[PDB]
Amino acid sequence: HHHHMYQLHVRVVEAKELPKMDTFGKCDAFAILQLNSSRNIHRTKVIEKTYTPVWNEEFHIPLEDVTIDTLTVFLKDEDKGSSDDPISLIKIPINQFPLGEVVDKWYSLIPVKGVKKGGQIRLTIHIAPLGATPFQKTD
Ligand SMILES: [Ca+2]
Ligand SMILES: [Ca+2]
Ligand SMILES: [Ca+2]
Ligand SMILES: [Cl-]
Ligand SMILES: [Cl-]
Repeated sequence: HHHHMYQLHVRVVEAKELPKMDTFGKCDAFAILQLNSSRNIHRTKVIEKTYTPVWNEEFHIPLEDVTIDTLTVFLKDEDKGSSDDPISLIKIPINQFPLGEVVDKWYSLIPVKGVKKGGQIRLTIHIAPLGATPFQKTD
């Protein structure tokens, strides 16, 4: 290639202020990550029965065009006797992240229709050139 080929490294750290998504429980949250409308989707594990889940899971997503790519983060509640319940989502433009910076930030999610509040999610995001160590700060 005659241009840089960037990688999106994302740590899904934790969430807070989640809504009650179960009549007899609290929330069993997991997060789904999707670049643009890609068929490669990533999902975290489920953290049962808490409004403040901690996942600390890392994902590595090749980028097509840092000037236009978007990362959608979608929170859902796992259920056992019914289908999972959508909670909230945020679409994050990749072009807002300085190349090579490790950015650790909280994000407000937008609740889906019918959900009272969307929560916040903490993501550590690092746009780095191909081969660079994920989450390694610039030197
Ligand atoms: Ca539920
Ligand atoms: Ca549930
Ligand atoms: Ca359900
Ligand atoms: Cl609620
Ligand atoms: Cl930049």
